[PDB]
Amino acid sequence: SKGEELFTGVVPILVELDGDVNGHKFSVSGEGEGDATYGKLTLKLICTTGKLPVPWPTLVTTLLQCFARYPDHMKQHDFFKSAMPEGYVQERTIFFKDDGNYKTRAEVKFEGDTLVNRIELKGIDFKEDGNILGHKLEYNYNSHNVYITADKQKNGIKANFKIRHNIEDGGVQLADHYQQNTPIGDGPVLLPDNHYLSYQSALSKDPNEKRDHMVLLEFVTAAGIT
Ligand SMILES: [Zn+2]
Repeated sequence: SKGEELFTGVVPILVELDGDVNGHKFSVSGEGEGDATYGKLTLKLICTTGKLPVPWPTLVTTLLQCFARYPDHMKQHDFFKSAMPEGYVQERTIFFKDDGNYKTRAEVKFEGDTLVNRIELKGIDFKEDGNILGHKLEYNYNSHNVYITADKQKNGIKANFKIRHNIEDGGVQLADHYQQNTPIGDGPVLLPDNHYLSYQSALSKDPNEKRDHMVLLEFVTAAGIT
């Protein structure tokens, strides 16, 4: 099982994100582990530049779908593991309704025994007292299904999905996600049948940590084979 063998145990994870939203620069550094057997991802993400100038929930989708649990019946549809260890590029555009947009490029690959995600994020067209730069989003997260389809012509996959962020005063901030993933290698990859990834996301704090940070626990399971 090419790539899948790399994910049979607990894999250490490093995340490094360099961000600029409306000219406000920030870096995020993350450490944790992934246990694909259980679809389990645990990360502690730290803003190393001081105060994060956007809400932590707006970066959850950006901050390792190779840790999704594909049931045994669906192992032929797992593109993300098939691209390893050479890895893949994930690009997203995220449009916040009635606000700005994020454009992200991430390179997901192994460095020795460690799965690394090097991410660059650029945000433009935000309102200074909107929900994002105004910090008006709740520190919580809704379950959602991500529909995956083959992009046969780009030897990869695509996905589009809607995230609803809870606004403090009540109401929801829509974030429309458009995603493409392409392998880094010329190694063969699995191009899947349509399916979805079911996400459950839990956000918390390390009570001992004084820097601006997010503890992220997520469980991701492939489904949607009719
Ligand atoms: Zn088929």
